[PDB]
Order: sequence, then C-alpha cells, then structure tokens
Amino acid sequence: IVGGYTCGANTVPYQVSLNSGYHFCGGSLINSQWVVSAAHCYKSGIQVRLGEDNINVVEGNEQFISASKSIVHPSYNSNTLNNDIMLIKLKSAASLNSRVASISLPTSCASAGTQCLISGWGNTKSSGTSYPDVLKCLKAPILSDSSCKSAYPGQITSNMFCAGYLEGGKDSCQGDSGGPVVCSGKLQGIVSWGSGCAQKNKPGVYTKVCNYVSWIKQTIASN
Ligand SMILES: NCCc1c[nH]c2ccc(O)cc12
Ligand SMILES: [Ca+2]
Repeated sequence: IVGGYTCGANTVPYQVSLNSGYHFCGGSLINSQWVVSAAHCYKSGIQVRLGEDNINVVEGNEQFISASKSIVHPSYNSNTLNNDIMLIKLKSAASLNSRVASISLPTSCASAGTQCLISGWGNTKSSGTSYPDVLKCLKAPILSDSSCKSAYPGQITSNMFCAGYLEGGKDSCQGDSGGPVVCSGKLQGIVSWGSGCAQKNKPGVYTKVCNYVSWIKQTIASN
C-alpha cells in the first residue's frame, strides 16, 4: 500500500496473509473455513495466516492453518485477469474472536463514490521497494466505470472496478494482491491489478466481488 497508514494491530480482523515460506498475497476470511483471494495468487502449499499484524514476529493473536483445497474461478483468464478470484478452504476452522473475524459478502454492488478500506503488506513505494512488516491501510473511493475505462482503455470488464485517486500517490501495490476492499462493512473488491502503483491516471483495478456471490455461496455449500 502506497500512501496509506499503519492500520493498527488486528483492526482489520478479516485480513489474511497467504504464506508459502514468505508472505506473497493477501486474502479475506469470509467464514471460519474459507478465504477469498485473487486467482493470480494461486499456488500449491499455501498456509493461511490469520490474526497477523507484524508478519515477521509472533505477537500472540495468530492462527496458522494449512489450505486443504484451492478453487480458482472456472472462467479466470490470466492474460486479461477477468474473473480474478479464488477460494481457499482451510484444513480446520479458524477460532473467531474480536481480532480474527469474517467479513460479510455484499448483497448489492457498491456505487462509484463509495469510500472503501484497502489493506495489505505490499510495497509502500511507487518507484523502488520497501516492504512493511505491519499491516497498511488506505481509504479510497470507488471510481466511476467511465473514469476507470478512460484510465485503462479496452481492459476493464464488468467484473472489475477502479478505486483510488487519479492524481496518483495512493494505491495498492505488489504484495497487496488478493487482499480486501471493504465498503460499508462488506467485501466489495479484491486487489487484482494496475499499471504500476500510485501512478497518475492509473488507479488500482479490483475484482468486483458482488458479481461472484452466487458462485461463492454454491461453491462453499458443496466443498
Ligand atoms: N494497484 C496495484 C495493483 C497490483 C497488484 N499486483 C501488482 C504487482 C505489481 C504492481 O506493480 C502492481 C500490482
Ligand atoms: Ca505475526
């Protein structure tokens, strides 16, 4: 997260770190046994880390739970990043508490101008590299479909939205992938892609979770 703030320990209780020997993606806990992330975060050998603030120190609220199954959206296209969503089932249920909590799926799609919270452990610089150890947060609005299409001509599908700032300086970045965009206490987006980080006229692009609620619910019901 570029141009964000330090969230504060366990203030984003649905935020997960996907770990394969090191943090490589974020995700969101949507019930005690399931995580939502980006399809571009897919790999085998995932450990889900819940209750994290500093990902390099054991602070005492963590739960580390292996993935039993990963389900990439059936229509994910790695070239276009259309349908950039995946579900991860945990081997055992998380213990839910004030610091490890699920985020609700949306019943409706959020409108342009809605303020959201984006979070992650990704890079904090728009040029060069500095990876924070503690969770970073950014408040950002959802942009109009027309401003998003104007920023990324020919690349925005009905399964994507833009959020952030056309002036630059504030955005999700590398390592924030798969993490949550939460608006009015609902999961509306997943950190998906963009042209670099925090560049002028190049806001972040997010998977539009409201389009996937039936797939999520039917997949969880049967797996
Ligand atoms: N808006 C940040 C999007 C993002 C997701 N993953 C990324 C990887 C590299 C990068 O430059 C950017 C990204
Ligand atoms: Ca920790």
